[PDB]
Amino acid sequence: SQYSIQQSLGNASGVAVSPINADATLSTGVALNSSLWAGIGVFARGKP
Amino acid sequence: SQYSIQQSLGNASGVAVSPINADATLSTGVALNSSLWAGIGVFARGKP
Repeated sequence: SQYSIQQSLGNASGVAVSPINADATLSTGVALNSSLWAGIGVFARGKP
Repeated sequence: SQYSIQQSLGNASGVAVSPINADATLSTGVALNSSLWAGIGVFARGKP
C-alpha cells in the first residue's frame, strides 16, 4: 500500500532505502570474566 | 536478595563493584628494633 518502503528499486521510478549494514561494528559477547564449576558426586537429595 | 552487591557483572544488565585492590600499599611488619635472648641451663624449678 502507501507509506510502504521498498528495497530493490530495479529499473523503475521510485525511492528505496537499503537495510542497515551494521557490519563494521561487529562485536563479540563472551564475558570472559566468568567462571563456573562442574562436578559429580553422591548426595542425599536430587534427581539422579 | 535486595541490597546485595555483586562483583562479576558478565554480559547482563546491573551494577557491581570490584573488591578493594590495596596492592600498591603493601607494607611489611617485622619490628626490627626488637631483641630477645634464648638459652639453655640447669635450674631449680621449671618444666624440663
